[PDB]
Amino acid sequence: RTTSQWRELDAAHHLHPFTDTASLNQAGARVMTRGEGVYLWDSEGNKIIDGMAGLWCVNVGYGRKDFAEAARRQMEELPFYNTFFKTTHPAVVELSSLLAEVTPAGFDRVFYTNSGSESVDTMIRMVRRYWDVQGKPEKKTLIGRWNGYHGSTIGGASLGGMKYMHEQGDLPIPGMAHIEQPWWYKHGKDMTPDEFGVVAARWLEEKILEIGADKVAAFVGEPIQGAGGVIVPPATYWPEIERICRKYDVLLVADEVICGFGRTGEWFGHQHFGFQPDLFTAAKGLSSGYLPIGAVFVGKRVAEGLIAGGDFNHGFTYSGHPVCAAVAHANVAALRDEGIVQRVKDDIGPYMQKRWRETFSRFEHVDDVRGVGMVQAFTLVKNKAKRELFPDFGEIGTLCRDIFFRNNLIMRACGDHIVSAPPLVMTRAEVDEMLAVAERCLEEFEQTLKARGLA
Amino acid sequence: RTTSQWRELDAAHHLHPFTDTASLNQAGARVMTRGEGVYLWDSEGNKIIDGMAGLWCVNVGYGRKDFAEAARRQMEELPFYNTFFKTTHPAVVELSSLLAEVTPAGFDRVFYTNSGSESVDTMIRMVRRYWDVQGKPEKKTLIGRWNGYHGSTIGGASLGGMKYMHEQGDLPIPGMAHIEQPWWYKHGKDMTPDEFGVVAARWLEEKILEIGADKVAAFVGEPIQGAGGVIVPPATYWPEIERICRKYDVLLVADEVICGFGRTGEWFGHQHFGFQPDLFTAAKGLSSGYLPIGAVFVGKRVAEGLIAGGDFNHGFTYSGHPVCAAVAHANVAALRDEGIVQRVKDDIGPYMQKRWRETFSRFEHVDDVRGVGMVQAFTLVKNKAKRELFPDFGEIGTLCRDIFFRNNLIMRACGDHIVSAPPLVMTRAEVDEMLAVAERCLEEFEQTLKARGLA
Ligand SMILES: Cc1ncc(COP(=O)(O)O)c(/C=C/C(=O)C(=O)O)c1O
Ligand SMILES: Cc1ncc(COP(=O)(O)O)c(/C=C/C(=O)C(=O)O)c1O
Ligand code: NA
Ligand code: NA
Ligand code: NA
Ligand code: NA
Ligand code: NA
Ligand code: NA
Ligand code: NA
Ligand code: NA
Ligand code: NA
Ligand code: NA
Ligand code: NA
Ligand code: NA
Ligand code: NA
Ligand code: NA
Ligand code: NA
Ligand code: NA
Ligand code: NA
Ligand code: NA
Ligand code: NA
Ligand code: NA
Ligand code: NA
Ligand code: NA
Ligand code: NA
Ligand code: NA
Ligand code: NA
Ligand code: NA
Ligand code: NA
Ligand code: NA
Ligand code: NA
Ligand code: NA
Ligand code: NA
Ligand code: NA
Ligand code: NA
Ligand code: NA
Ligand code: NA
Ligand code: NA
Ligand code: NA
Ligand code: NA
Ligand code: NA
Repeated sequence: RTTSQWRELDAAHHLHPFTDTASLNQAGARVMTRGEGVYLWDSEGNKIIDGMAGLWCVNVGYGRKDFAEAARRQMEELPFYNTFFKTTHPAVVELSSLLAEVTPAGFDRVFYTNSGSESVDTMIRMVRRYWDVQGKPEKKTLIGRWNGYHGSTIGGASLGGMKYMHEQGDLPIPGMAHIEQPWWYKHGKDMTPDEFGVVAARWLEEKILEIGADKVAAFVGEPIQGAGGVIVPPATYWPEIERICRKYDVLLVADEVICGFGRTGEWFGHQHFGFQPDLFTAAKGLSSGYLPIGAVFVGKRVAEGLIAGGDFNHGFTYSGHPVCAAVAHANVAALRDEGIVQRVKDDIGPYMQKRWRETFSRFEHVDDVRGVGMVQAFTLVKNKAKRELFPDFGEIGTLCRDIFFRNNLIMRACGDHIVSAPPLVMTRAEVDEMLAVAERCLEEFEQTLKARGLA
Repeated sequence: RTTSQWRELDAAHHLHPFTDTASLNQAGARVMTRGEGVYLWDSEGNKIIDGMAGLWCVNVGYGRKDFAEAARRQMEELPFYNTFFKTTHPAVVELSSLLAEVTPAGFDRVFYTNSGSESVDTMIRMVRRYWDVQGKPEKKTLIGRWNGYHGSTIGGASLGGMKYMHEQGDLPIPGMAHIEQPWWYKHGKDMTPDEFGVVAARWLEEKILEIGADKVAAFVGEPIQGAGGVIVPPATYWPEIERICRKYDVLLVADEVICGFGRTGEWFGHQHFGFQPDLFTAAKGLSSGYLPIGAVFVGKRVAEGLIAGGDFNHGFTYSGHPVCAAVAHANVAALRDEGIVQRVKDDIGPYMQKRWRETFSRFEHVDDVRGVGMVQAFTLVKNKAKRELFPDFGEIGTLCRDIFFRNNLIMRACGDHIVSAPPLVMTRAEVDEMLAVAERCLEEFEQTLKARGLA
């Protein structure tokens, strides 16, 4: 099939996630055909640096023939059996055992899903069920954040803080609340980041006291806000959030769907920020996106509460899917046994973070250069000295993203935030190759800015 | 690993869907290891007739080496790329094109998910977005049915009518309503099924007038209620439901997650019952459960409304997953090209339905023997002449299910309904083998009933 033919069929038959379908069907979809390591090829033969690892998820990179063999072997033996009929199967038991080896102490039990969105919905029902079992049926509100992202289920979209999502489906659903995000560049006023971290965390205490602690089930947050634009909270933030949750007997939930499976150099983002959640949600890196699988990692407190409650009337046909479980097992064993996570912490993470800051700090219209391990970002700004953002936040980001894409580099615009999360296996040479393209793209971005009198 | 070892690890580490974890961890999980055609083997070497095709989904049966090859080939070439970044990939374009060939007229466009539950959430947001685009932001309530099942997302569980699910998570969410199910055995009084069908459909008109048509977005139903116990509505029901929806400007949605991909002998259950939905939800048979994938099939009217609305701020990381798409393609091509769906309509379906009625009609405590194509059921009853059900509806079904399972036959109890949905490829010999075991099991069931003084 030609590029033209694939585009014709895509436009005629396919509705995409988070897309202006009318626009895409006219402009034509870019057809990605092949992946190897950190690179993609499109139908026009372009070699592309995937600085987003598929969608924050292809943590071991493309081309794992060993994962394809594990999928083939399991699909030939038992492609599917359900976990509903007082039944199990070896692939799901083996994965559950391996996950207990790599997760923090106290995380013995896992509930399986297909997606991060299903994991968040599962976590919401688990949190509410937990408090019902404790004899507190009033304790049902989950608190999230504006510009937080917790997936695209009605439940996940509700707990997320994307107004563009809320306005499609009449969200949020009841028993959801939101506090402002710990975005120092915009909300920091004359505070230091560390001062601001305590203030941004105390917005949770304010919201708890407004609602009433007796009605608040949980606080949920991404250790680093992903889709919101790699919002890295100050070092003082998570310890204050945790103090507040424990003071008011509110459960603390990490959304690890991006930060999980080595993205920060720790196995999990909550380990990097030094907080101890009761539950955490996972997908993406769990299987390096090779097959759909998500999980809720359930701490001892909530697991004992759920087990005390008899039936949990929840789950998905494909929960624990043997083939997805077999591939996730291969993926997690690789992340440990090949030293991929340890390499992010001790080697490629510090290299990426140093080189990221070296590359982007000098630009007139770049600020808040940031990152941890193998997640990094910056913001395109009208004026650094004034911390002044561009109007129509997102228009300038789209301009920059389109320049990257034209130059066969994938980095994502989140409003006017530019973000990167490449495969964890990226080499030092590949980091420098990626930053060389990004640097030339920013030089062109700045030229165009001044040319249009936008600078 | 031994049976004992698998059970120890499962109990220590795995939380199952729709399970009493405390009970399962004591009793021990049955470990399914291998599948071939209509049979499973457990860790103790028992050969099992899978009369439920995994979970209503393994439509082409176990052992498709060609599906494992398609998965391996795609996973080696491009295991994952996202459909979010104005991007596509061959596997998703090819599947989208093939689906348009096999789906009813007007269904050109498909939105992908991982699960039936995600497909239902997608459909809810699509229906609400549609009415917003039409300038009717009041038009947001979806009506389902008591004992309807639409998955295990917060959205799907809300639209579903399982009270045991509603009581876990504070459901239903707003803009959800429910009417009684068209269950003639319980609600039929001295009406004929056809008389009852019109009355049960008019419950929808009554509910619409109670709420106000201006507030009602859609009516959603499974053509045949699956998890509710294969509730087969009268022939008069769906045409009346459709008349009522069109009269009041309400969208009509088929949940095809079980009935889809040949289960009734039609490609889709709505075709068998003769109604024209605006959207339908799918999973299970879409890939014969070989990998997780679901879809919303969007009719011309709702697709034009969504496309008119610019951005649809919805979707999942693994929407359109290349490897799942490659396997679904192989599955759908097999269902068509190997004549599997046609064979249900013209050959094995009528054989199953005749043999099912021949086998179960004679039993003193069996009634409402029913089915079409390769979905069939009956109800365990205290007294046929009185249409008297057993008290604690579900206790007697569990007794019967446990006898089946002990005799290496998988049939599911839905309350006191016994249901079957085996692989569509089941032979006449395999139908007779399955019914011979079920028959001997019902003889034992009746003995035990009387022994316990429950009869
Ligand atoms: C923190 C967090 N929590 C949950 C989800 C939902 O997982 P999926 O339902 O498997 O998509 C995501 C995913 C975000 C994107 O889809 C994206 O990358 O734009 C996430 O980052
Ligand atoms: C009509 C209908 N609509 C939606 C779903 C949800 O799909 P998944 O999210 O893929 O589980 C189901 C599934 C039912 C079962 O899980 C079961 O068979 O017990 C369904 O039958
Ligand atoms: Na290569
Ligand atoms: Na630890
Ligand atoms: Na710990
Ligand atoms: Na509303
Ligand atoms: Na400041
Ligand atoms: Na997103
Ligand atoms: Na640390
Ligand atoms: Na650290
Ligand atoms: Na390696
Ligand atoms: Na170290
Ligand atoms: Na540089
Ligand atoms: Na603005
Ligand atoms: Na045994
Ligand atoms: Na290859
Ligand atoms: Na076609
Ligand atoms: Na059709
Ligand atoms: Na047709
Ligand atoms: Na149509
Ligand atoms: Na019910
Ligand atoms: Na409302
Ligand atoms: Na509402
Ligand atoms: Na009833
Ligand atoms: Na009578
Ligand atoms: Na009414
Ligand atoms: Na169910
Ligand atoms: Na009439
Ligand atoms: Na009208
Ligand atoms: Na082919
Ligand atoms: Na074909
Ligand atoms: Na074939
Ligand atoms: Na054909
Ligand atoms: Na065949
Ligand atoms: Na026929
Ligand atoms: Na009677
Ligand atoms: Na029992
Ligand atoms: Na029993
Ligand atoms: Na056979
Ligand atoms: Na037998
Ligand atoms: Na009798």
